[PDB]
Amino acid sequence: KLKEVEGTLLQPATVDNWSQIQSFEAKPDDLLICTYPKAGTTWIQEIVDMIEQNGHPFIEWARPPQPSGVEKAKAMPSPRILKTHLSTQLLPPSFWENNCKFLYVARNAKDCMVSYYHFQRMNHMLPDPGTWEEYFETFINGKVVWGSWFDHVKGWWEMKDRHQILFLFYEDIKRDPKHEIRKVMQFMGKKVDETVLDKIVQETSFEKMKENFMRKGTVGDWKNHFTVAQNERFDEIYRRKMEGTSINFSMEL
Ligand SMILES: Nc1ncnc2c1ncn2[C@@H]1O[C@H](COP(=O)(O)O)[C@@H](OP(=O)(O)O)[C@H]1O
Repeated sequence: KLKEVEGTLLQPATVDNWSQIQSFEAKPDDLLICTYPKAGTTWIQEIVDMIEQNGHPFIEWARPPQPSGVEKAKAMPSPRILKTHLSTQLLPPSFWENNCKFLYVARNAKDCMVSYYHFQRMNHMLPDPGTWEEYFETFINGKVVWGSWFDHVKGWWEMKDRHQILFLFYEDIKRDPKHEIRKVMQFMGKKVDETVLDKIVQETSFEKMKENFMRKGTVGDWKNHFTVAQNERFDEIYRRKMEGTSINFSMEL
């Protein structure tokens, strides 16, 4: 079972808590970590946490009678670090009004499709994704929890021009983690200590975090999944959906 808000699939308890979620009061010093599912939430959260420490309430989460994500957030001392998978359309509007910091991480659509497929298989709280061939179409149509990859990324990319958004790419972090993590430290108003930065880079590698779903943690696993026929179909749909947007992704390391 899943419920919907404005046609976007969401966990039922989330939808039941929608009026509380939407009336959430943001604060100007909030830092909101925003990702489409599988674009790098676990990774970026670990990076932010290490930077804070140095060397988070899920706003839409609910599970009565336990405290909801917004109840937990309401009680958190500032500066609050929070997270969401909500699109710009569904985000509580107080975050826009308070000129909050947003840390957005994007990841290529093909690797997101693969990661989400395996996640739906291993996670009982997410629907059975069907065969790979079925899921391919499902994901392109956005019929997954938190909605379309395309709508998510386009919306957040558009907003970066008007709001305080540090817009990062998963593949850039994989390629040069020190370069990207330095940007997060600066965004968070931290004095960059090269020695602390170096520790964060080494401690947040896939290998370190995996030992302590962390599946493969690379770029380009999509090439192992997509047939050539699937790839040609995908590239055509992608061209149509992404037409006119200035965003570009890396597809391999
Ligand atoms: N330290 C790390 N470095 C690189 N990728 C990581 C990572 N920790 C988690 N990931 C990857 O990020 C994806 C999970 O994203 P989210 O946290 O948004 O659900 C998974 O991708 P794969 O399924 O491609 O391995 C996961 O393996």
